[PDB]
Amino acid sequence: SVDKQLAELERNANGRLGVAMINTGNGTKILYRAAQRFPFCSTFKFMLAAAVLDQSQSQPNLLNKHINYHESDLLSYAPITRKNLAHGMTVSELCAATIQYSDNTAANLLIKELGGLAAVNQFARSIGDQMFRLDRWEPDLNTARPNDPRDTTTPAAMAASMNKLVLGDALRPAQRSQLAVWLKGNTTGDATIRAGAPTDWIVGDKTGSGDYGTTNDIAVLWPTKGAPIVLVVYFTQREKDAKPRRDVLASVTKIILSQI
Ligand SMILES: *C(=O)[C@@H]([C@@H]1N=C(C(=O)O)[C@@H](S[C@@H]2CN[C@H](C(=O)N(C)C)C2)[C@@H]1C)[C@@H](C)O
Repeated sequence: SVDKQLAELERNANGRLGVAMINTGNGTKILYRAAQRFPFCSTFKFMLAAAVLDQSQSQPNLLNKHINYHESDLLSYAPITRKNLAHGMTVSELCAATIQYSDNTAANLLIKELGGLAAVNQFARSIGDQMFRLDRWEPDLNTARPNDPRDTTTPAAMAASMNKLVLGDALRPAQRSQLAVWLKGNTTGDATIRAGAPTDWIVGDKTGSGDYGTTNDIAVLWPTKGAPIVLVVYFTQREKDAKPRRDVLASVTKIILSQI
């Protein structure tokens, strides 16, 4: 029983947890509050990177476009764009730094490139994600305030989106392969989904955190045995200044993967 382990974990943690798992092997799913909205935090950047890859399908030079951004574009959390300030970065490098370091300048630059917040939402709509809603730019989208639907999705919608994009036919093969490569090279995810997964598996993920101790992580897991698995874990807590609970996500992963 996942449900009772999950509820116990959630009650002990004093948060709300949302979980969707899809096993693309047999098509089983494990759902917990899967249809409830949660602040997506940096997990949006997954959907952002996918949208950029979608436009690159029309525009063969898009990923190679060199972006000479300036000092003014730099945000508080931007280690990789800060690193490359002098020389600029390609759109492709911007997507990698957004996914793998969650760089906020790289994200905001890619939204500009797509032509605004609404372009990401319209992309989400094009793939059948009806729950995804991006309302603000980085980093204002991480306030994660109680009962604020801004900058939110559902675990189920996000899992279905990751499924279609990484493991499905929503993108052309070069694009979707690039999307999985970016994810596999994520550097921020060691303590969350990765830490609860068998040490011989490969995990591609995008993390997220914000106020109210919001702690999120979305992943494709490549097992040693069968087909890939999509896991989306969202978690949020009572108080604004809650510390993130990366251990809760690793625990969920332990709980979920045991079942399969
Ligand atoms: C989005 O989630 C944020 C950027 N992506 C992050 C991530 O995936 O780790 C963050 S948070 C990082 C870990 N916790 C610290 C923190 O600032 N929070 C607890 C809020 C640093 C990275 C800044 C960003 C847009 O909020």
